[PDB]
Amino acid sequence: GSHMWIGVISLFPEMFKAITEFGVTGRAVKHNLLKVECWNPRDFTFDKHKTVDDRPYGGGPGMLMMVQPLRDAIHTAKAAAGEGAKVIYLSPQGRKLDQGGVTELAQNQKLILVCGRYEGIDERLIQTEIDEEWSIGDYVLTGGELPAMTLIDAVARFIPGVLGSFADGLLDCPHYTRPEVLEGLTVPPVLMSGHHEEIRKWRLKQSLQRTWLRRPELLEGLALTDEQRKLLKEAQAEHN
Amino acid sequence: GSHMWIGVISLFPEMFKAITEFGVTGRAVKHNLLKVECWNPRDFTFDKHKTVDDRPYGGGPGMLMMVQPLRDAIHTAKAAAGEGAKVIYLSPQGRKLDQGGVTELAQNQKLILVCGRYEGIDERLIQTEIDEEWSIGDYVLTGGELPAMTLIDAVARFIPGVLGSFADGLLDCPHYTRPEVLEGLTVPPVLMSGHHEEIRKWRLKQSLQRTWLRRPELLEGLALTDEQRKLLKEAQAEHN
Ligand SMILES: Nc1nonc1C(=O)N[C@H]1C[C@@H]1c1ccc(S(N)(=O)=O)cc1
Ligand SMILES: Nc1nonc1C(=O)N[C@H]1C[C@@H]1c1ccc(S(N)(=O)=O)cc1
Repeated sequence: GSHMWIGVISLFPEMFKAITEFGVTGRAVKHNLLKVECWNPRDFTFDKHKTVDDRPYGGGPGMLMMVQPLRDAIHTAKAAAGEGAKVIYLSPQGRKLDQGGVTELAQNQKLILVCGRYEGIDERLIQTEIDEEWSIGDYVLTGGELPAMTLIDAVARFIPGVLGSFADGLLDCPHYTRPEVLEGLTVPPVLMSGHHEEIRKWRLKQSLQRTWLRRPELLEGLALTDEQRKLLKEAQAEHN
Repeated sequence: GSHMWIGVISLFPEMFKAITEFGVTGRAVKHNLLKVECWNPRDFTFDKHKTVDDRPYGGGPGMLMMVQPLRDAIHTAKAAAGEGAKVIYLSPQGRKLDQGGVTELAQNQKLILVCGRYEGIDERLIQTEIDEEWSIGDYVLTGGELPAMTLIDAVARFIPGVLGSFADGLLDCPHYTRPEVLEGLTVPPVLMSGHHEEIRKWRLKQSLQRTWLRRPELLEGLALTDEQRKLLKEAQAEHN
């Protein structure tokens, strides 16, 4: 099929075993649908102690990524990638990732992901080496690895053959499995009823309600259908 | 010091080696500041094939987590945790994580994190076993593991002794390290000037500008100081 190549720059490549050896993503790798290839800046040093950090000009308490080893790793990856590979830097200054963002990134046959450690990377590397800066969320982590893994996992689902909802813009509906009663709680009868049309409508109505209650801002980005407006109005009225 | 305990429920506990064997978080574990303990629902099965998924009532193309193995793993973890441990389910329906959210979660000496696979878990388990539902972002992943790892990494930074900015509400300023020129790009002179006061003000002004340009909504949640209003107005005017 149409595979995907992901180059990764990281001081901790082994972290990426978490997505390449396990589950859906581990299957995608075994089936050559997804390929993840790592370069460690530490391999690109020349001093005895393999120094990969550097002090920031203007002072400040933290450290940055040494420019030369990082720059050399990026260039190597760009070369092994060949043409067309987009270079993504994960950081809290980047564009905020959401599923629309994932769909766009997914359209790239080749990606290179730069995972920063310490307090960041030199701003000049961002201008010259980085095409897009992205954030997986407004929280602060110890490094760009986990966001890179999150990105990889998210886009991998778009690769044909990888998988075996939410696209309506709404939160998911409540799901139920065995047993029929649990701690004296029972499955909603309509799910047993066998009526696929009653069931579809009930699930949709739940999603509308749950989105309304939990994430009302998600509802303003939406141009609801006749049916959805109906079912939401019913659910809003019944919350009284 | 004041350590942290994190119980984890996952079909893929080995994924968590990515945070427990590496970097800052790997150090926190080695120094008993952070403890991560995993229970696999697969260990709680009794059938020959260690079945951990189950069909959803009302039909639908996907699978859910079998209730019994998952429920038994949760209960075991709650018991090993003892009193006070809060139980977090990671999912796209949860409350949206941000750093404020991380600061709150961080105040818990004990956490238990439930990582869902397949298309989710039974809604009745959520009502009875789960205290808080959280999302790391509006994107869809193959499982709750990476969000759980993200959460762990984020809160770990609040544990005293773990670490060795952004709290002003603003994006970070541009950072620079060796060399002084790079691809014919030079370090802003003021960072060389040695004037800690000029430097502080220049960095602040950058953050104000970068927040304004990249994340203007972050600026509306802010009650700017006299100084910040000054420097922002200057930066807005100079964007002309
Ligand atoms: N969110 C994210 N999406 O992508 N990366 C994300 C992230 O958190 N990266 C962190 C490693 C970088 C970082 C930057 C600044 C500081 S600080 N304020 O201590 O100087 C600490 C850590
Ligand atoms: N974001 C997140 N924050 O925490 N978990 C997050 C997440 O993405 N979890 C996914 C495993 C669960 C999931 C749910 C529904 C479907 S679906 N729409 O294919 O039925 C697929 C996957």
